Amino acid sequence: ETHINLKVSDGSSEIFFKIKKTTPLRRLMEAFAKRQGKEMDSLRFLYDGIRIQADQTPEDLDMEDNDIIEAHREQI
Repeated sequence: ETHINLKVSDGSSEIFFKIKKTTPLRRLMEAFAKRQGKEMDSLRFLYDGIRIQADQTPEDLDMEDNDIIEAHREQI
């Protein structure tokens, strides 16, 4: 899609790296799951507090250029 940087934020899981693709939804999908996913104890995908994202839209990534989302915890 586009060459931009990605930044996954979470409780204690915070990783920042550059990627050759804006698509965050797909990015964080692994990225975040690459840092926190290790514990697979967090399955809360949101941006603020309404299961939202930054550029989770394939129509936004094509435009905007900034992959960043939050991965909260959700496993009782």
